[PDB]
Parts: sequence; C-alpha cells; structure tokens
Amino acid sequence: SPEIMKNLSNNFGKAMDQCKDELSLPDSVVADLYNFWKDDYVMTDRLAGCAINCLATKLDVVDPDGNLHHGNAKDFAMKHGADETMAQQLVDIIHGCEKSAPPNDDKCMKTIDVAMCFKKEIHKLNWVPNMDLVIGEVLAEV
Repeated sequence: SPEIMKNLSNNFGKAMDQCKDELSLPDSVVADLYNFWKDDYVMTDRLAGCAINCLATKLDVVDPDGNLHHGNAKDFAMKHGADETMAQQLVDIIHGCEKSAPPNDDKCMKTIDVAMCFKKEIHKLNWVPNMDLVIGEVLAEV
C-alpha cells in the first residue's frame, strides 16, 4: 500500500534478524535493543553491543539502496532526513564519543560505551535524530 513502502524499516529488521540468527541473539536482547533508543534506556548486557557490531557488518542489509557504508552515514542521513550540517553533527557525536571512551578496546563493550555516550550527547543537538539517524551512525563507525 502507498503507506510505509519507502522506509529502511524492513531491511533494518532483516539485518537485525541476521544478527539474531548468525549470532543467535536472544529475543530479550532483541527487545532490549529496540527499547534502547525508544525514550532513554541504559542496557547493561554485552550481547546488544554484539548485535550493534553485527548490524555494522551488514550495512548492505540495513540500506540496500547503497547509502549506508563505513564512515558514510552522511548519504544515509541525507536520503532520510538530514543535510550536511545535521549529517555531520551525528558523525561528530560518534567521533566525539569514540575518543572520549574509556580504556576498553573490545568488540561489544566499546560499542556499548560509545553508543550510550551518543544518546547522552543527543541532548546537546537540541533536535531529535530519527531512529535511522541514530542507529545508522554507530553502524557506520563500528
């Protein structure tokens, strides 16, 4: 129907489902993930971070149109709801948080730190990035 047929929503969910399978992430971690960005939630598991680095291995599954790539969240933002300022702001949150991150260089835990930091810094934007814009950024950098 001419309703929800122009949205990366499904393809996102497929890349998540691939991580839910290829990593066998539990439905509780999947639900925890979807709750994470939903208002303001702190996860304390590590498997959600492992999901994030897997979504990041699957940018070609997240946006099969060809926007989402390494360091390339800008095109992905542009085709959704940003311009070069907004699309750079988010890059600067992850590029900020990734360096401000503690001495723990890990596959899942560092992702979690930089991702929770990112949501804290969504406060300083004084706008509200789309679910797309949030999750696509961590993916592009991880």
